[PDB]
Amino acid sequence: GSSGSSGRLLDLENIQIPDAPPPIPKEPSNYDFSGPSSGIEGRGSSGSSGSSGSSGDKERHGVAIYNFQGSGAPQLSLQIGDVVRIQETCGDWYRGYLIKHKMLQGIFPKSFIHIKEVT
Repeated sequence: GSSGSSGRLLDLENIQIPDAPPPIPKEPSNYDFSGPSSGIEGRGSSGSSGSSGSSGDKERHGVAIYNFQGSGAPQLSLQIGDVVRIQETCGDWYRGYLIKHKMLQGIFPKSFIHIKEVT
């Protein structure tokens, strides 16, 4: 085998994060979702059935690095040090929910989500 030189040996590990987070990007174009017409959310209706078999149980593990403050869906709030279950990915925004608190679901900027790939 053949290997070159290295240069990633320190005593204070710390991700290469900037002093401050960049200006959140612009919302993605008219989403291309698909399902039952949404509107009776306030009224309330049971029925959260979907994937029956094994369509694709391969989600992405991310972590919030910057404190995001939203107002309401589809916008979702996030807190640094929080992990979310990434299901889909549109434009410059992710689609999922807070694993710790599923009670809240929506989208968020990818620039705020740290995709962990330790595997």
